[PDB]
Amino acid sequence: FPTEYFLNTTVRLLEYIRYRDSNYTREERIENLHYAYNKAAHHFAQPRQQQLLKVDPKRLQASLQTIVGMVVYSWAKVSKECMADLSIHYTYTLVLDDSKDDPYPTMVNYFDDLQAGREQAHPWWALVNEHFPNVLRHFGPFCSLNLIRSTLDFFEGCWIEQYNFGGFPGSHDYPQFLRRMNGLGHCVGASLWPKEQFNERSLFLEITSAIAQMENWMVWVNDLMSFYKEFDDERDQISLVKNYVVSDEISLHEALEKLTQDTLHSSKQMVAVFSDKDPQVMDTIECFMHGYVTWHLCDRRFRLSEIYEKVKEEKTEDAQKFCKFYEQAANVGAVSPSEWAYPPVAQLANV
Amino acid sequence: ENFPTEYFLNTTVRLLEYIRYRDSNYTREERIENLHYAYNKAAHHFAQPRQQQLLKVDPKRLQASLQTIVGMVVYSWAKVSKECMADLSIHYTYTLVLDDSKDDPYPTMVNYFDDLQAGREQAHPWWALVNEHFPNVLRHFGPFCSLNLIRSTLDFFEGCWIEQYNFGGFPGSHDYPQFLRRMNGLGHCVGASLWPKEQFNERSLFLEITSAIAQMENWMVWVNDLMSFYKEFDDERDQISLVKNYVVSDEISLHEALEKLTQDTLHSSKQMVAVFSDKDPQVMDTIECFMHGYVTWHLCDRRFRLSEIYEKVKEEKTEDAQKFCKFYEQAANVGAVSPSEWAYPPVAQLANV
Ligand SMILES: [Mg+2]
Ligand SMILES: [Mg+2]
Ligand SMILES: [Mg+2]
Repeated sequence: FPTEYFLNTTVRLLEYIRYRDSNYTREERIENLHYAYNKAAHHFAQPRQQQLLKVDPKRLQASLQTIVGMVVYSWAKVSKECMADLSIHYTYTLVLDDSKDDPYPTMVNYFDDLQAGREQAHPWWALVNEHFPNVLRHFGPFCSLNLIRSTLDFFEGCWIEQYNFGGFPGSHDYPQFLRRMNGLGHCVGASLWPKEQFNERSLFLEITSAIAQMENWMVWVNDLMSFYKEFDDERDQISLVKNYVVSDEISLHEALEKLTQDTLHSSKQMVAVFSDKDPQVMDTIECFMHGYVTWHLCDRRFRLSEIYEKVKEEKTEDAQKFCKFYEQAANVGAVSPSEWAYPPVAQLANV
Repeated sequence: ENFPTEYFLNTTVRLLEYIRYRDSNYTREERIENLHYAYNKAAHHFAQPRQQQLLKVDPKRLQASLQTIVGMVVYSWAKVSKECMADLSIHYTYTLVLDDSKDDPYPTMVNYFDDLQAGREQAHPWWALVNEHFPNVLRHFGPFCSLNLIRSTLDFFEGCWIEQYNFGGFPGSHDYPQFLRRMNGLGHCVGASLWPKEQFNERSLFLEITSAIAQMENWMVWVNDLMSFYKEFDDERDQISLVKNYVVSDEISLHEALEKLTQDTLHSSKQMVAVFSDKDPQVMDTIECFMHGYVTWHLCDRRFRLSEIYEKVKEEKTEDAQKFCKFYEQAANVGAVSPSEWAYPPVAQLANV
């Protein structure tokens, strides 16, 4: 693991975007986390959900807490109900995100069943499409369409990843093709605009623009931040950075530099474009960018604490800047699970 | 002002050389037979009373649209069956025709998902016709390729929605142009529709197919953009093409925008050849026939007006000009067919009957 370069790149990003999280007071944070967790926990504990969603209890629990954090930390302006419903949707996607399964058999009659209104054969689709209305009720038709497309894309992306194919050497378009596919970019981007707070028709151009630009910023930031948890992980391996290596036949070092440059430029344009636009829009965008980073630095899923410990000592400016940022984020989002994530889904299921 | 004829010619010849544009075993008689078969089934389809009443399109525009699409399909999907060419011609005609609607989708999309999940007919009449006909297209493909057609068509619908706003992007919104082009490009629909299950094993060639979709998406939309650059140059009605959006969103000159497209198009062409040259022969054949047929369609369909360029430089002693004309003659030689030879009777005649 290029620890030395991981610190280099991460520091460049955090410093360039001027990472800082003022999204909530600690009381507000805990309050939202618990609300979202509580509703989702009861949802996933239902027998039907327990029966069709094939996932290890411990894994479901960890996935739910990771997503509640992501939603609460990054969608700081939407209502508690919206955070909760979104948390359920993104927990379904995270579960699929780490899974190993062959969709082929259950996708043979996908369209015909869809058109006829018959329950989907793939259990994931059966649960996701049944729950979807609870998510879409928060948005106008345009944003809703984006959520639907992006989730369908994501499903295809996880399907492709099952083949552990990083692209044919020379297939330069493959890496980003897959990343957009599995990125859930338009879903995340469009889910930032609840109709309760934003009028889809009045802000059509800014929202469309935000979806287009946020898609890349969002995915790339995760490619960089999650570069650590991914790397020695089997389910991953097939990633933008590693596919850049195989497909464009370049060095991991160059791949990371490529990713970092794109990310910095994406950040740059986010500012240029939205700085002088509707204040409410800029506010939501800012809350997302900052909270999104706080989430990557704190959440267990990305285990960046491991890199903190190993680097906490050595003083190389680059290593010190990382720990500073890591500490700053921890001071805001390092909330203990016992303060909000209870009771466990399992306990509610066996009730 | 003034169309960059030189640069255009150079890029075009380069494009055709990179893709190895050359004669094939696909004859004029075969084309005519396929053209008429696809046109005949599609014409009868669109002439049905239900189609006639729900699809709001001027009859002459529909006639012209169907003819251009049938040509595009018959020429580019050279390896698929007559039925497949016919069914894809209907689908791509539905997509082309949606660009004629200026009606805000908002009202008909408010209950999109609930109706979809419940199996109730969609409120937007276009979805009603398209989703009803889709099985005829999908029956030709496996589940993976099918999913791709479904997604791409859904994206296309959103793409048409966004375009009603005549928005080329905010200055500084560098990621907007390609975001929109991919939305309205039908890249994955095209890419995945090149592999009927009757001719290819989706699972066995998953890697080849997935890679083709990824690479063909960009090659196809960019070649359409490049070849359409001439007809769109002074079209004051067409305001939001990829190139014009590059100008607005990236704040660069039309020339630079054109350069960007050229570089992407040429590079894409090279990598297509490089990647698939050594793979399965049938796969490479389908891919090569698409590229050549797609180019032949652009050179032969008058909507692109490329004849005006050929006519303007057919007597120059320049290398590029000469190479262009030879390619053009190659194209016309096998692709220049009179509509009277296959596109009959008109859809309207079949409709009033
Ligand atoms: Mg993933
Ligand atoms: Mg993942
Ligand atoms: Mg990742």
